[PDB]
Parts: sequence; structure tokens; C-alpha cells
Amino acid sequence: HHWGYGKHNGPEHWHKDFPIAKGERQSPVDIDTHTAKYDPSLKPLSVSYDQATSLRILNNGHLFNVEFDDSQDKAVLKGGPLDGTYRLIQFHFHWGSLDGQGSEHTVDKKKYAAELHLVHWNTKYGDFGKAVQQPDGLAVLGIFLKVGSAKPGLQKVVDVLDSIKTKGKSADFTNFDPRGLLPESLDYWTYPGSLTTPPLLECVTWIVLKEPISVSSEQVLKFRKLNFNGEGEPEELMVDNWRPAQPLKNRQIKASFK
Ligand SMILES: [Hg+2]
Ligand SMILES: [Zn+2]
Repeated sequence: HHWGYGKHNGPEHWHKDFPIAKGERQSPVDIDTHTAKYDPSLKPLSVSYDQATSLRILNNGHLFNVEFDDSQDKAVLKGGPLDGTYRLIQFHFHWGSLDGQGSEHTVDKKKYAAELHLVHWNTKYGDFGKAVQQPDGLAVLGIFLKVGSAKPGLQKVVDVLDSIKTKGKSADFTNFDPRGLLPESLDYWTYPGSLTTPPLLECVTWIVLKEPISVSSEQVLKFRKLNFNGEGEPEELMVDNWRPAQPLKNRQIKASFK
């Protein structure tokens, strides 16, 4: 029936319902640090999240999304490789069943335990739905998570997971500050790509941060307790919801640092 991450409906089958899966600018990709072009003209990233307004958290059967009020420039991203302002609409994670896998992008083939995606849309286009019709409609900030010490700013999220265990459940999730999930440095790699889940639209300017954040093993364990299934159905743990690296093709990865 529909898409997932299993043997019968996983990433390798996606092309049947979404032909763009085999397109020219698909994500994720492996970041070869020795081939990435240092670009001195890349301006510093500008993350203005002081007015961020979170609204809800929801398990959609594939992963969980924390949604934000994007009716005004409350939480925006600009600078870096971007032209114009991009509004934060939601953030989600991709993780593995084990600590050695989970991230979508890899750095010199290295896989992290998880990857956080903060999705933004170009205000120039009015709304998210119109933004996904443009080659520069979206900007996703990717942050790697590695297992180590606990991330205080992630605990609020971890605590609420019990209430949205199954597919379709949602919970109010207000007053959450996304600044607590940012690493110290804002150095990054950037390249043009796509969303990593169907519809796999090629509308994304990826900004992948060099420095990962650390979360405890207990924090990641909570992620693995979520369910792909809806309430009452046989239990399928939500793990390994990541897409493998796609061919880079006619693309260049640029770094904002040396
Ligand atoms: Hg697009
Ligand atoms: Zn994602």
C-alpha cells in the first residue's frame, strides 16, 4: 500500500509512486570533506529563534514533527548561502535502531546516531505549499546527534513522547525553545537537494552543521520506543526511519570553513 521504511515499502520502492526518487538533486548524500569546496564568499548563518512559537507535537506514522506558528517572522533563518528570509515551520528527527546508524547525511561515510531537521520555507512565496513549487523554496538545517552526555534542551521533547506513542496521536507542545538544540559553532556544508521523505521534492538548500550535538543514551532510547503502527495494531517500533545516501551527480558541496 503506502510508503514506509520496511522491506516491502522502503526507500528502494519509493520510485514506483514518486519517480523523482531517481532525480538529479536527491538527498541525503555523503559529504566528502576532502572534495568539498571551501567558499570564502559564504556569509555567516543568521538564526533568529528568540520569538519562536511551538504549537504541537505529532506522530505521523513515519516520525514525529514539532510544529511552529509560521504566520509571522517569529523564528527565521537567513544569511549563509541563502537569499531572503526563511520561516521555521517544523523540526523532526531521523534515528536508528542502534547508535551506529540513524543519520541520513554521512560525513566521509560516517553515520551518526540521529539527525535533526529544522525545516524552513522562503517567505517570498507566501506559504509552504507554494514554496514547494520553487527550486529555492526550502532551507533545511541539519544537525547530527551523537551519543554522549545529555542535552538539557532536548529533555522536554523526550518527556512528551509517551503521549504520542502511536501513529496519528498529537499533543500540545507550547513554549519550546529550539535554541537549546543548537551546537556551539555554526560552521556548515551546503548543497542543493530534496526532502528525504516522499514526495521527495527537489526544492531544498541544505545547510548541514559540522559540529554535532550530544544526547544521552537514555534520551535516544526514548525515541526508539515510538510506534510506526496506529493504536490497536501489531507493534512496529519506529526505528531506522532514514534514507540511504543518494548519488551526488552534477552537484558540488561547499564548506563555510577550512
Ligand atoms: Hg521544488
Ligand atoms: Zn528529515
